[PDB]
Amino acid sequence: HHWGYGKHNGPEHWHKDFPIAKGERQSPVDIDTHTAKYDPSLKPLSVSYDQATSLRILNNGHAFNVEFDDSQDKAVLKGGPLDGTYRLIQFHFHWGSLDGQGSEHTVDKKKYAAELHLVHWNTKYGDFGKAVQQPDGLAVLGIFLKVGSAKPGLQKVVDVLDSIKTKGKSADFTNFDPRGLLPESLDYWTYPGSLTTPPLLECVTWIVLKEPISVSSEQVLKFRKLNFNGEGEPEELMVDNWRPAQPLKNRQIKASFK
Ligand SMILES: NS(=O)(=O)c1c(F)c(F)c(SCCO)c(F)c1N[C@H]1CCc2ccccc21
Repeated sequence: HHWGYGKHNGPEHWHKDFPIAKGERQSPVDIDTHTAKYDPSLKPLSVSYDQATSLRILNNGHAFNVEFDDSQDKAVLKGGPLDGTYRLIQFHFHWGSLDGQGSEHTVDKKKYAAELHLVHWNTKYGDFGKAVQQPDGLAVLGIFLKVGSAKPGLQKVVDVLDSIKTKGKSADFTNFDPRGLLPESLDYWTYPGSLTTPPLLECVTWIVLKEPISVSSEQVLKFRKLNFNGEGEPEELMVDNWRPAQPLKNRQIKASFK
């Protein structure tokens, strides 16, 4: 009886195994755009994905992860609200059963069809496992997806999904360039939070871009053919793998713009 996104193990239950689910800096949150404070001290985000080395794509039973070899100084996030360098380890998405839901963060209560999370760990802690034990261990760049025009740089992901339909499946996934998933603008909101999945550790500086990318209905439809079950088990479509917005508590969301 492990955690998930089904009818009886979802976000509302997670606190029983992971009591920080009710903690002081949980994610996601609703971004009240009127209340977010412009901070002229925030720096442009520096996203340096020029040397990124993807390796593999994995169906982990909750989402799929596109993995990067993070053993060298290659794909890094810095600037913005960050002190120091954070190295890209993987990206994944959260999405809905319908175009009208799927994002984890919301913007003035608006839900997007999906949300991309590029996960980075602070190199001052040496590797990801030690970083997640620290309050400044991770930086997650969140990007909203809306349904409209196709995102060409997404299609190589979408096309491999048939090979990783079910939980535990992986496939080689080299030479994938995450720059093709970025929107035009790097304007962002930022706040201190957590992983949005168990173990819900309070280790994340969130950086959520204001500009959503567009993907086509056909692309998101392919995400929704994935399965949460393993091979040889009854089909459980991988949809609605998002945690709802959590209490903001004693936090301020800062804006890099306007
Ligand atoms: N979505 S997240 O921002 O809270 C997250 C992280 F912040 C992470 F650091 C990690 S580990 C990244 C290194 O393998 C995640 F797996 C996930 N999430 C993955 C892992 C479990 C899960 C379930 C549903 C969608 C995605 C995922």
